[PDB]
Amino acid sequence: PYTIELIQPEDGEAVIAMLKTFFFKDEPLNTFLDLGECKELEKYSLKPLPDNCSYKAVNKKGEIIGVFLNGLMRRPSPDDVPEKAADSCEHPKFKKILSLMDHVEEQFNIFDVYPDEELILDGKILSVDTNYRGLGIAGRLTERAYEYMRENGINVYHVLCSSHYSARVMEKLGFHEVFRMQFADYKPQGEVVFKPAAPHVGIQVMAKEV
Ligand SMILES: CC(C)(COP(=O)(O)OP(=O)(O)OC[C@H]1O[C@@H](n2cnc3c(N)ncnc32)[C@H](O)[C@@H]1OP(=O)(O)O)[C@@H](O)C(=O)NCCC(=O)NCCS
Ligand SMILES: CC(=O)NCCc1ccccc1
Ligand SMILES: CC(=O)NCCc1ccccc1
Repeated sequence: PYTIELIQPEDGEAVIAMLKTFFFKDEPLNTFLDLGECKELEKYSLKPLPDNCSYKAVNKKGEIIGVFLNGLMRRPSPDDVPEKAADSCEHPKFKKILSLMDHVEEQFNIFDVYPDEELILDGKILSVDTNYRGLGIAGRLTERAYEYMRENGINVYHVLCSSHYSARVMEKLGFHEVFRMQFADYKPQGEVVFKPAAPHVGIQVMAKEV
């Protein structure tokens, strides 16, 4: 038995504690790099919370057993000055992840796919406690966001997935691929950076129109 609830500002520490236990250790890129202590990822994860559209799954004892942290994303302004997230990161391992994210954004802009949309929901951090996996919690977290989208006239939910394994979960939930890149083809300075196990394959950006 569990609830799905809006994450409140006072939940920040508990959210970080849960992420440090699971996501920091078990998301494929993080574990491949052996991310370790990473205050930059803590900072990254707390950022979307004040957008008031991030959800926690909470067990019968009041413990957080899953989160989906989402933020609003806006179409770049006509006078936009694009910035690389990796530039302001001092943690070398997390910088590799941010650099990959920057590369994806350089190759693919979700707003090109949906010219009429000004605001899109961005699913940033998805994590479920191991002992509660395979129960559909990811789906119920995702579904709660549909409520927010309806309430705010948002049509598109965009989720960058770091493995084919998690992309498949999003497919089950009704998302489709909009961009992909194999790890074997990601060679920003001429050489492969990420070489996780073969089944991960690469990143897939997933989208659903709700
Ligand atoms: C991705 C993740 C959030 C999925 O959460 P979830 O609530 O377990 O999702 P689901 O219940 O839909 O299970 C997904 C699949 O995991 C598999 N699974 C089944 N039991 C499982 C278990 N005990 N443990 C792990 N995986 C299990 C199944 O293939 C299942 O699919 P199916 O139920 O449709 O057959 C979770 O695996 C996770 O936290 N992974 C590590 C962090 C990560 O990679 N996050 C996503 C980054 S994009
Ligand atoms: C939806 C989701 O959880 N994407 C994960 C991207 C990612 C972010 C930070 C470190 C590693 C990987
Ligand atoms: C079009 C398709 O077959 N996509 C799934 C395989 C895949 C390819 C690249 C990165 C991640 C995953």
